[PDB]
Amino acid sequence: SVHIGAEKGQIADTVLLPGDPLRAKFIAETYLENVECYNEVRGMYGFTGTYKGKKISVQGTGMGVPSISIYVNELIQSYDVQNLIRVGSCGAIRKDVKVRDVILAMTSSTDSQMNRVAFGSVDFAPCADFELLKNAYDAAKDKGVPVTVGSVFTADQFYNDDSQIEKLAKYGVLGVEMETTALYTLAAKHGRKALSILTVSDHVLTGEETTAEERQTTFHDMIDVALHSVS
Amino acid sequence: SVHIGAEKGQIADTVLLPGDPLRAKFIAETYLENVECYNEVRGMYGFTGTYKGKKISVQGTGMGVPSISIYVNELIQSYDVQNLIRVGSCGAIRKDVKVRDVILAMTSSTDSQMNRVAFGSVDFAPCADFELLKNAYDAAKDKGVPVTVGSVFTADQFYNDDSQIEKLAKYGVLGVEMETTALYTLAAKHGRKALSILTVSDHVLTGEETTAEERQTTFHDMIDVALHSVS
Amino acid sequence: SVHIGAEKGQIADTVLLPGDPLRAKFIAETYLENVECYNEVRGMYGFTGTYKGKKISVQGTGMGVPSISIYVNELIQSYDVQNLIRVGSCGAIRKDVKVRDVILAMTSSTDSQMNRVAFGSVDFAPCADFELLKNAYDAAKDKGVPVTVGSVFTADQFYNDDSQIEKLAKYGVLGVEMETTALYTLAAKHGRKALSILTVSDHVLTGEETTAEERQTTFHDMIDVALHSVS
Amino acid sequence: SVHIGAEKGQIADTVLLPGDPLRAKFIAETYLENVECYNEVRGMYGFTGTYKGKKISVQGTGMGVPSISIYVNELIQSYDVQNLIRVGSCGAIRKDVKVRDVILAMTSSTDSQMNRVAFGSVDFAPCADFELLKNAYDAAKDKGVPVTVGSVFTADQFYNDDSQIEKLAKYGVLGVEMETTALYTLAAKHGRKALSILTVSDHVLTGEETTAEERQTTFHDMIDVALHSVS
Amino acid sequence: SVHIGAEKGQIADTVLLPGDPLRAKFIAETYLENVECYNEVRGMYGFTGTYKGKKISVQGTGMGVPSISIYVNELIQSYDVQNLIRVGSCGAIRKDVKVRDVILAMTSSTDSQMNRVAFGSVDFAPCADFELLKNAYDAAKDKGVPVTVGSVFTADQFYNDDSQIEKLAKYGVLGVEMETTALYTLAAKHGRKALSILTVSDHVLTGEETTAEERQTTFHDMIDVALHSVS
Amino acid sequence: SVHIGAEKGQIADTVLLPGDPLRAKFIAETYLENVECYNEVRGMYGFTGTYKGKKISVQGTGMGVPSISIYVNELIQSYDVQNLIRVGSCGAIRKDVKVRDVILAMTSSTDSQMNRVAFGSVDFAPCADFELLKNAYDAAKDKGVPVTVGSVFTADQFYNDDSQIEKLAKYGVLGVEMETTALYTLAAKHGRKALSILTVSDHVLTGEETTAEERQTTFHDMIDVALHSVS
Ligand SMILES: Nc1nc2c(ncn2COC(CO)CO)c(=O)[nH]1
Ligand SMILES: Nc1nc2c(ncn2COC(CO)CO)c(=O)[nH]1
Ligand SMILES: Nc1nc2c(ncn2COC(CO)CO)c(=O)[nH]1
Ligand SMILES: Nc1nc2c(ncn2COC(CO)CO)c(=O)[nH]1
Ligand SMILES: Nc1nc2c(ncn2COC(CO)CO)c(=O)[nH]1
Ligand SMILES: Nc1nc2c(ncn2COC(CO)CO)c(=O)[nH]1
Ligand SMILES: [Cl-]
Ligand SMILES: [Cl-]
Ligand SMILES: [Cl-]
Ligand SMILES: [Cl-]
Ligand SMILES: [Cl-]
Ligand SMILES: [Cl-]
Ligand SMILES: [Cl-]
Ligand SMILES: [Cl-]
Ligand SMILES: [Cl-]
Ligand SMILES: [Cl-]
Ligand SMILES: [Cl-]
Ligand SMILES: [Cl-]
Ligand SMILES: [Cl-]
Ligand SMILES: [Cl-]
Ligand SMILES: [Cl-]
Ligand SMILES: [Cl-]
Ligand SMILES: [Cl-]
Ligand SMILES: [Cl-]
Ligand SMILES: [Cl-]
Ligand SMILES: [Cl-]
Ligand SMILES: [Cl-]
Ligand SMILES: [Cl-]
Ligand SMILES: [Cl-]
Ligand SMILES: [Cl-]
Ligand SMILES: [Cl-]
Ligand SMILES: [Cl-]
Ligand SMILES: [Cl-]
Ligand SMILES: [Cl-]
Ligand SMILES: [Cl-]
Ligand SMILES: [Cl-]
Repeated sequence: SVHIGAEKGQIADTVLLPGDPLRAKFIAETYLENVECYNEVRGMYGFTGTYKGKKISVQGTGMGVPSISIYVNELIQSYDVQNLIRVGSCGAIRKDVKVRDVILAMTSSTDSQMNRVAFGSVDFAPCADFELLKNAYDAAKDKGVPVTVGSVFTADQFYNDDSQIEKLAKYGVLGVEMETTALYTLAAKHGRKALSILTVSDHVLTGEETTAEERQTTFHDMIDVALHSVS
Repeated sequence: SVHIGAEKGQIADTVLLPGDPLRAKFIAETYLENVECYNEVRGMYGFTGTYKGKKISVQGTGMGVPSISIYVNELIQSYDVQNLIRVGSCGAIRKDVKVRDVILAMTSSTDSQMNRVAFGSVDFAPCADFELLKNAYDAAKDKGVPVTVGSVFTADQFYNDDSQIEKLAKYGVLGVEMETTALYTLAAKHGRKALSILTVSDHVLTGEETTAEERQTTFHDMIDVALHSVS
Repeated sequence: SVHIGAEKGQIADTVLLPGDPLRAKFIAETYLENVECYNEVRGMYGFTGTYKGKKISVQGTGMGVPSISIYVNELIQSYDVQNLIRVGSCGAIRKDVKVRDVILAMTSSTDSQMNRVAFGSVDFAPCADFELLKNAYDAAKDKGVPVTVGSVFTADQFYNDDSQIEKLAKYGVLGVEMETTALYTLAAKHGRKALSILTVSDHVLTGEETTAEERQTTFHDMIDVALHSVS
Repeated sequence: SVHIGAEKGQIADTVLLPGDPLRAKFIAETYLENVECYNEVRGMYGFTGTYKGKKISVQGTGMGVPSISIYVNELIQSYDVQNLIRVGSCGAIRKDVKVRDVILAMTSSTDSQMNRVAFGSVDFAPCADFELLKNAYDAAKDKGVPVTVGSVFTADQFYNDDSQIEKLAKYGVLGVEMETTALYTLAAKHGRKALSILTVSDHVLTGEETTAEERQTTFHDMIDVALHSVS
Repeated sequence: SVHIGAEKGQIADTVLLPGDPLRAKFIAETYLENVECYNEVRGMYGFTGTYKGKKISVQGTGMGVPSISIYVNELIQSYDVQNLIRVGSCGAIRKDVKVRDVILAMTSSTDSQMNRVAFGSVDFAPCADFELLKNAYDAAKDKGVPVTVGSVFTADQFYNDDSQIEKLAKYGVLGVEMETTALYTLAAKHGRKALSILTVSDHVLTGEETTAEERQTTFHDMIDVALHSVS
Repeated sequence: SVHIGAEKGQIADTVLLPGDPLRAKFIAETYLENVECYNEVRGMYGFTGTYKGKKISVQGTGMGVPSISIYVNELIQSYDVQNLIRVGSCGAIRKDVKVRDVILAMTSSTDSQMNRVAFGSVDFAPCADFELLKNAYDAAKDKGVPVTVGSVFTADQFYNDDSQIEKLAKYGVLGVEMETTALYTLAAKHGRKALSILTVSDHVLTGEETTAEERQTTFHDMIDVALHSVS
């Protein structure tokens, strides 16, 4: 494929999708055995290893709908990937979303035009694969990892002078990130299974930061949940 | 409220929401004990009775986003309703949606302008309450009722010369009805819990009808699932 | 047809279209002779009788563009209906619209997406049939019934947090209801004749109610005008 | 005003609005007595004279929504004009619109963004003043001038690669011109009375021309009707 | 062509495009030798003469996208015009745009729907012909005429209650006029070369007028630059 | 700043903006002296060195409007960057765009919603800084580097089922990339100077590739032009 330097069979059926390629490296090296790096193009690293004797890949996506769409399209079309699980963070937009909560996104709102380009007057609501989502939910509940299931907002502008997060929060949306709408829409368009699992980076509307320690803990929880979502 | 003739406390915390008021009557009389009719305004009947010693209401909504929005807004704002569960049907738009499947909607796409009126350039993705959805899913699985969890499309035009159901089906959408986007959006806007449980009326793209017998069976399954979704 | 249980010839060339099926019943029983009920599906009653020896039908439409569109499409396509006259109410949005005025709608604005779904960048302006409108106007003037001819707004949201009625009133729009755009657009698309005749339910921007007595009087005036609009 | 060189009281309460300033000249000189030219700015002539002892003005508008909007805004705001009557032509888009028919526009569709700029998600339907329209209709009927009352389309692009006139004709729209939406919207916004009276220039969808003789006749009919629309 | 009364070869390869036909007359008579008027239709004069022994035409366009689009389309399609140079004015929307600056428009924003009608979800950015623009820039610099190169806004509404000029100015837009988007888009669509050269009529956001003397000077500068932009 | 790990003064007044961080590294190491890497966050490298004794930075942007917007916003707001020059490639959409042409973008069209989010009904046309563009043009012409000045299209979807490149090419657009609209809009919004200089990656509509050798040559030409655009 144009943006991924891998060969046939180098990428697993299941791929974890962090935004940051240095986090892709950290995940593969920390969690997986027998790791190979299959992609270095643009420094957007992808790796394959095993977790409990099963092949798992981890591929950086970059930031924003256009970047993740490139990787997701190529993973699906050129490498026949079946399960695509974004592991990332989001800015919480509600007080009831606690700093330790792991978020499972059922769906996402967006200000991307990607779906209006396809559907015009239709509002297309992307949808997580329920099997993946339920497995992740079960894995969290089994261990006592706090988990919140709901919707997120996929933003094009990290710095948005016209942000509607205040109104989105009132409609129940949990947090803002920059990827889910693309992952969910493209996976479904191709009959593959997708899920986004997210930690909280901060509360955007209070400016209130999460601490390095909190972030480390939630990151590990997210990855543990991810490594129990297929099947 | 303007469209519902009920008094304080006449409507339960939990309301089932069929589109047809004659089905509301059928549900209450067939499934509930100690039934009172609290509303006859416009013949859009609403009833309250008990199921296993717990108060449950059943309120007809009429057809289409504008009609259900009236009832949902009044139930929430004037009667403090907490759980709102649509029980209806949809036209299946995929072969893999079988005539006997009970559909739990995680979200819905729409050609209604209701959310663009509020959000403009944002595509708002409505979201089912996961607690209700999971309870319904569990209730179906416990009994062996076939259940499919995914998205639906909320149409304004039952007869639509410009229908995009072919493309929607390719993106994984299961079926078409005329209510879910409104129920989900309005419940969330007011911090209440909503879920749509749907049977298949026909396969729209093959014209292939469901039989009266199939419809009777799936209807009963839907109601049984509904009467186990709260808690 | 899918939503109307009538047989061939049971519905007249001319159909009055109240939103409330209990008002359809009231109209037919109060004004017509030799009345039969041809439809009970969903309790959305339709009746046929005679007025001065001429067949006239009265069919409830439900509330909102999607509901009336179902009935109007089926009346036209399955029953070959020629003249379709909505008889209903609207919330007045101008002081100069008096509580006793009968409104004849020349056209309607809307926040429904129904016409953008068909036309995209075009603003489609629906148009009353001038022959029906002029007959109704003549009938009102002949008796001294106060009549105001102008435009209305067809709303999807009876409860609209983003209402533009203040600006609409400044542009001369008379009142808000939930049906006209659909009736006018669908009748014209099929080469049939349509008109909406409306009474005032209240002044929305002053909250000021109309009294039961005023409403009874204007209702009778509206029906009398309606029963003189064909020919 | 910026684009009209007239002084206080030089423009009458009633102004006829042809698109072509050379037609404004022709109308005033052919139909009115005691004519003065009050405007020569940009060669967009305006004239005032009397018809049966009553002051009448005739002001060229130029072609297209932006041009007519300039003149209409200045006539209303700077010269306190009360009645604004466009007299022009349109391309017929239906066979049933005959070459000799004088068209009275109840409303107009458009591809101009002028009303979406003001209203966003609302489709604003402009509305003729019914008093002017009815007077014009009466004047035509009194003399036996064939008259057709319905809607038109206000186009921004005389040469439009993306024209929807075929679909507009199916929805009953009579003909295409480039002014009415602006005249009707701006007059109503300012509480003034407007009407467009139109002849047929050709049948756009058959290319079939109207002859010079036909055009002369219909032009005179249009002006005669116009000079009987106020009161 | 429909709106231009000229014969084959009467219009030059290069046409200057003022909005006001009386300015077209003034330009041709003041600057060119051996002038013929080739068009008087609608009083929208067009002239051809020579400048330094080379044929040059000057054609009034009227005001607004729809009017200029008519002339530009006919000049290109019926008369094979190659170079189209608008010479007009604009209202400056920034303090840094000085009253004596001659503006060369690289591109223009708009509230016209003309390009959304063609492209839907795409924002089409019109583009000046760089060869013409560079020649004009060189001609200004050679003589010491102050010149500013940047973008303008093409407005449909000279009187716009919903104007966004304040925000446009913040994004760097220089001034507002009513033509450029159409000229640039239509010329490019047909493989011809276009440029808009503009003087400042006033500062719209300070109301501060330019004086008659300033306007005379800048007008002459604009025309001198124009008569050195081809080649 | 959130995504860039640099300290005060580590980034120059002038920054080159390749999409690929490994190309940022290649540019700085190949062309500049005394190079320091100031950013390794997300592996999106940024470097500062000197070219002919003047400080120059080179910062990877990632792919797509959302990614470049993050870097451009932080460079401007946190590091006070003055001149921002994207150096990248695009897919040519016209035969007349030759494989060796260096493209200077005057403006860009887009299917990103970023500007509709800010402006709604306005089509915002981004604009290159003419001073930078002219310097780059002069530098190319001085050496005989073939240069083409015109517009590009900024795409959100590298793989777009609904691509309009065929129509865009007919309107004169040169090529497709994924960044320019954001760079130009954000630089102008903040009063900074921007330019995109682009090579041809392939002809998208003929599939016809550029060779490795051609790409190496054009890359060097682009960088040489870039290192002569300020002043
Ligand atoms: N728009 C937004 N995105 C957030 C936020 N927090 C975490 N993310 C997700 O990370 C971004 C890159 O910084 C997308 O990959 C936030 O507050 N706002
Ligand atoms: N638009 C659509 N709606 C469907 C269909 N089947 C079942 N419903 C849901 O019932 C309607 C009323 O007939 C909404 O209340 C269908 O095929 N298409
Ligand atoms: N949106 C709106 N609709 C009105 C109003 N008054 C009368 N109607 C018309 O009745 C409704 C149902 O209540 C449509 O059938 C009003 O104030 N607002
Ligand atoms: N778009 C369009 N406009 C028409 C037509 N015929 C008559 N007009 C109205 O005249 C125009 C100028 O030529 C508007 O003033 C037609 O066929 N198409
Ligand atoms: N909308 C606008 N247009 C301006 C302005 N100044 C000069 N023009 C350009 O002239 C107009 C006609 O008056 C278009 O031909 C202004 O301030 N606003
Ligand atoms: N959409 C598109 N983008 C192109 C193309 N060629 C070069 N680019 C620019 O590179 C991309 C990443 O591959 C944006 O950074 C192309 O053909 N199509
Ligand atoms: Cl690689
Ligand atoms: Cl495996
Ligand atoms: Cl992330
Ligand atoms: Cl945002
Ligand atoms: Cl908000
Ligand atoms: Cl009641
Ligand atoms: Cl109870
Ligand atoms: Cl239903
Ligand atoms: Cl549909
Ligand atoms: Cl489709
Ligand atoms: Cl029946
Ligand atoms: Cl009869
Ligand atoms: Cl009603
Ligand atoms: Cl409203
Ligand atoms: Cl308002
Ligand atoms: Cl004058
Ligand atoms: Cl008088
Ligand atoms: Cl005309
Ligand atoms: Cl058209
Ligand atoms: Cl069409
Ligand atoms: Cl002529
Ligand atoms: Cl010559
Ligand atoms: Cl001008
Ligand atoms: Cl403006
Ligand atoms: Cl603004
Ligand atoms: Cl760093
Ligand atoms: Cl330096
Ligand atoms: Cl690139
Ligand atoms: Cl594309
Ligand atoms: Cl195309």
